[PDB]
Amino acid sequence: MGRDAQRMNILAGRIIAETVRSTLGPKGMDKMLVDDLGDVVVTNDGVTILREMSVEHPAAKMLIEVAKTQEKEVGDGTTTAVVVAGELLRKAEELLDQNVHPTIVVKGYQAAAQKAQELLKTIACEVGAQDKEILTKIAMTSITGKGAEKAKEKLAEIIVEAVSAVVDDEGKVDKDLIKIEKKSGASIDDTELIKGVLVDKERVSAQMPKKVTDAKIALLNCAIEIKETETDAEIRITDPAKLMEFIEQEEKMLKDMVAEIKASGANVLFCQKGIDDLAQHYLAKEGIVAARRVKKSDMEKLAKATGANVITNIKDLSAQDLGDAGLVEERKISGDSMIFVEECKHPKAVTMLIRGTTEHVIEEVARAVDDAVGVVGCTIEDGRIVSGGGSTEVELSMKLREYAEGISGREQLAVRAFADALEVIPRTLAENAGLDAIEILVKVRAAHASNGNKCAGLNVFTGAVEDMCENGVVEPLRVKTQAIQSAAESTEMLLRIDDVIAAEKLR
Amino acid sequence: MGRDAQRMNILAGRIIAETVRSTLGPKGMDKMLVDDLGDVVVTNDGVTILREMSVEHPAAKMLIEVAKTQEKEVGDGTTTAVVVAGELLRKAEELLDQNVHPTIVVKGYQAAAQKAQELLKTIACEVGAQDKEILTKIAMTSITGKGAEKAKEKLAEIIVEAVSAVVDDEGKVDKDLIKIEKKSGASIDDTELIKGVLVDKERVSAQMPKKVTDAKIALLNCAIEIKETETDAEIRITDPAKLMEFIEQEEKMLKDMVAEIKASGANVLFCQKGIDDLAQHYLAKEGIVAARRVKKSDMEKLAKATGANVITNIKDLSAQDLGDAGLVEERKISGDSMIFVEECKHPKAVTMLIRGTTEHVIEEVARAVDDAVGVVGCTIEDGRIVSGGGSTEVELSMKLREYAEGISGREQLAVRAFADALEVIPRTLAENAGLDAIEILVKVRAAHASNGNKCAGLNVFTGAVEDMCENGVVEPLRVKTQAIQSAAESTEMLLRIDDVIAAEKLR
Ligand SMILES: Nc1ncnc2c1ncn2[C@@H]1O[C@H](COP(=O)(O)OP(=O)(O)OP(=O)(O)O)[C@@H](O)[C@H]1O
Ligand SMILES: Nc1ncnc2c1ncn2[C@@H]1O[C@H](COP(=O)(O)OP(=O)(O)OP(=O)(O)O)[C@@H](O)[C@H]1O
Repeated sequence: MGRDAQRMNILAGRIIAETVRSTLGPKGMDKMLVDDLGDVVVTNDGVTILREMSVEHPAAKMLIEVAKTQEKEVGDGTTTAVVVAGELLRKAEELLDQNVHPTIVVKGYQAAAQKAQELLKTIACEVGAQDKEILTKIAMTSITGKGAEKAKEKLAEIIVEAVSAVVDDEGKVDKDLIKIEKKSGASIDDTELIKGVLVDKERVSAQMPKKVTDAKIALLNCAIEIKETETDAEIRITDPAKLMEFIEQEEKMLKDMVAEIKASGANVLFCQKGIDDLAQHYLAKEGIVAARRVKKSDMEKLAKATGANVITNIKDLSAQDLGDAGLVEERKISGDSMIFVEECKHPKAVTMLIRGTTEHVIEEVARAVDDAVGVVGCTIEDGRIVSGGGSTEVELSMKLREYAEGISGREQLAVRAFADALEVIPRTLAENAGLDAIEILVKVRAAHASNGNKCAGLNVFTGAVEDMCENGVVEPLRVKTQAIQSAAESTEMLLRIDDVIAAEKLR
Repeated sequence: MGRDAQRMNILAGRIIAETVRSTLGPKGMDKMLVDDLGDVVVTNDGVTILREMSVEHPAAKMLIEVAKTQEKEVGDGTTTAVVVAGELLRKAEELLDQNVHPTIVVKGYQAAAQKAQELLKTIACEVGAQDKEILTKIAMTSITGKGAEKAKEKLAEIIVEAVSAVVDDEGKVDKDLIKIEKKSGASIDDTELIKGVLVDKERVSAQMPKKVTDAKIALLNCAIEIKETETDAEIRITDPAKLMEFIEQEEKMLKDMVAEIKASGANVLFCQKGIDDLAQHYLAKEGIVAARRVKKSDMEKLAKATGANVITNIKDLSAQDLGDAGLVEERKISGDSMIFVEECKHPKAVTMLIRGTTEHVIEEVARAVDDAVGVVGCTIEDGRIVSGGGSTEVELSMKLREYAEGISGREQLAVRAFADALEVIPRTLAENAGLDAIEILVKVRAAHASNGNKCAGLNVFTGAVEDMCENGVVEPLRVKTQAIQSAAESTEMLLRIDDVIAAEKLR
């Protein structure tokens, strides 16, 4: 009973752990996912694989739940954490044949995790905020498995210039709002960096100007038209010449309503609903930008950038509830028509537009930008950049072997197993090639046996061995520490189960 | 085809390799062997196990043939060699999963064997011929799995005093003739060391003396009686009074024949055949020892000890074909009657008699004496006594790990595997106990990580760890080097087979 239900839980986890094994290197194979209706999709990363997966077995759920909590942190060390956890489980499964029972292995892993975390903090350097040439290599190496055939130089010079705006001034809080729009076009790969406001909404009546200098943005909500809500106090009619007079008065009231806004100092009208065609001419004889259908996601970016308040009615508008803009234009680019408002006041956030050919290419960039800025915000606030490319694990493996010699007991085999399991990263990064096999792992192991030589690792774009800091791979340390912590926490939630029962009571 | 016939040859060898695994330690279990007729025997060693074994499979024959050639050398490193070979095969079977094919492993083993042989010659000391207290510990530790409940002190003081006779004078050639007789008795365990000649033959006529001082041994073969062979030249008869006269003359000729031997200087008569009862009185009136039925194995020890020649006839005896003795006696000890001739001339060989209770105890000593002198003759001629008890393998394992770091390539995994396979001796010597398990191997591994500390090993008569040279375990180095050579030669005769065919032609 103790050994029957224990091996099944490990066998059920090793199947889902080795699924994202091939999707780890920069030049690895993709995954084809089909559905019952007939939706064939292609996924190259490992985050989407863990979501759309048959979680019918209880063992194939806790690991995914743990990985989802770690992916929402930095979003980079998700697949490697699952690979390390699977390697640890496979290494610990063989150690159960000596009849020692799972207990000392957990203590050994807990003792080795602290040593690894202490050693990782001593193999890094100090990166200040006055650098610039160092902050671009991390952005260049962040886009490898997504699509290096078009994103390797153009997408590495516009992210650093866009993020470095409020992070260098305040190195603590830099929570921005970055929105990526999924739209196609006709070009190969075009990247636009809008330094203003982007509105994704067209019109139907092209009878309004689209070039106003130093215009002012005025945010107006509802309660503007004649009928939009309801009225509890009902009215009555007496003479037929009174209703027509009231209608004419309510129609002419719009003239003075627009004149008041013009005299207050505003030339841009942003309404939540739609603007009637009869209210356009009144906005054309005065030079006021007419717009309609403003999404809340696009409207919330106007109060913190231009500087204006909202009006719940129509008679609550004065002079302090106005903003300031630069140039509002409506160009037809990439098929659809979008509104560009340039020169605001406080350039906090930024907008990035990607134009490709079909429809699956732009989406491929949608999962690449969010994973490219996340490695930047954790760089200025920290600065403990280590040597990426599978060099930290090999360096820690040479130290754990000599550190485990100072202790005596059955806990040394656990530390040795944890140290040997760290060599799975170079084996997976070299399996995608053909001229690597196993000689690369032997050559990179005896190279770090001297005094120095630490930045050397492995690159799949050459074949030989060289330094990683001189090429352009500078993976941070947080993405490794969080991955190691997740792997050490997930490997203990399965060995401490042993038996499994069932019940008919909810919760 | 290449991987189908290869795994079967290893699986057929691993079954016969792990059979003598339990029969290695001093306090291990025995083996019960049955036959078709119904012969149930008990064997504690591993040499007899390899002989009486079903060799119906071709893989289970070459290893036995190789072990038989090594057992005839010193007769001590036979079971351990098979254990090391099986461990090497089991370790190399797992390495074939990476698809490297057997080739570099053989080169790695050949490179590691030379390094091990060079390191073994540097961890020994110098033992001269003037020692005495050191030469008894090797004889005491040679009898452990045979029967330490009666052989641990009495059998450790009579072997050194018997071997040290012609070895200290000539330290090169010491080929002697040691014969062990299998006879029972009534005592618990008695050991007699005869410093002369022992004859295992009784009589039927107890009418001859058995106490003659400074007697002389005269070796006489056949051609003594009246009729023993044949005659081609036939004779005839003429008068009846002639045949009786010839018979009387031939009968009286024996009187002068014995008188001539008495005048020549001889009192002991050793004949190959039997002596008639009528020829006894003629040997009683002169004081001559009468004996009959002398085996060739007991007769060949008279020409090199007493110093006498043989006579093919009867008239070829003069005075130079005589020997010299001391005291010839015929005592009835342990049931049977044996002849003891003490005080010879050149005490070259020696005779050892073991008296037990039943019939299987004495035989248990028969397989213990030959394995106790063989470790002595190789001690004076060599003198490279190392620390026994499973301490040389652990010492070489710590050196091979650091020696394999100086090379690069796929040959390092073979050296590492060969080094890790050497740790099977302490695991087998500690498996027979209960309070050992695996902690002993971990404790004896980190103890040799300092500068000195080399004589420490493992003893099954205490439980803790201490030095082996101070207890009484001094296993020589030749029994280890020959075992390592046999294990390295036997592991290459199976991996170089791959495919196997058949034919109908003899040879
Ligand atoms: N040129 C390179 N040389 C060495 N290693 C590289 C190189 N490019 C990328 N890598 C490695 O690839 C890894 C990233 O792989 P990829 O972006 O394909 O998926 P991932 O981001 O690991 O997926 P997840 O975020 O789900 O873990 C990094 O950890 C990095 O070490
Ligand atoms: N007190 C002891 N402490 C440690 N090791 C011991 C002790 N006594 C014996 N041994 C080990 O036991 C081994 C001998 O075992 P045993 O005599 O039972 O069979 P064997 O002679 O090895 O059989 P074979 O001659 O077929 O190999 C020696 O190699 C020695 O190292």
